[PDB]
Amino acid sequence: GSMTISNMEADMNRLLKQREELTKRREKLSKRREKIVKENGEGDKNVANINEEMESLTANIDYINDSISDCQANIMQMEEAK
Amino acid sequence: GSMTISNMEADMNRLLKQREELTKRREKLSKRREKIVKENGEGDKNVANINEEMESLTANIDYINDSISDCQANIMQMEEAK
Repeated sequence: GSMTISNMEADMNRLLKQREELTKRREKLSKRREKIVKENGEGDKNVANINEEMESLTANIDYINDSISDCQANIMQMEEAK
Repeated sequence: GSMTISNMEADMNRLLKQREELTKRREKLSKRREKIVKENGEGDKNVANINEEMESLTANIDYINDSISDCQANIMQMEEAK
């Protein structure tokens, strides 16, 4: 009938409105994610730098300690009983 | 006689100073790095939730797109030639 198709066309249209709301929100949520992600992207960058600086300190710290252990050792030999 | 012994002692103290400058510097960085781990961490929790949401919207979009399609069959058949 005339109301048959008219009702279906309106049902399809009332769906089409849901589809576009649903799809629309997802896109927003996708950019909200993009933000939180990219922001973390700089986070990882800063940490990669720090971890490199620490790796060096660990090298020199070990070296200084090796030097302290040789110093203290030599002091001992000179000071120890003989 | 302690001129050389006292010297090595003096040297040792300065190695301790150097050892003090490094460890505290390796600590400050270790702290900074941990702050970032927390920042990125919280964000990656938001993302996890965004995903769970986008996961449910997709199935909703899938449902509507199917609904729209099925309601196109009805109209496409209730408007065609028989």
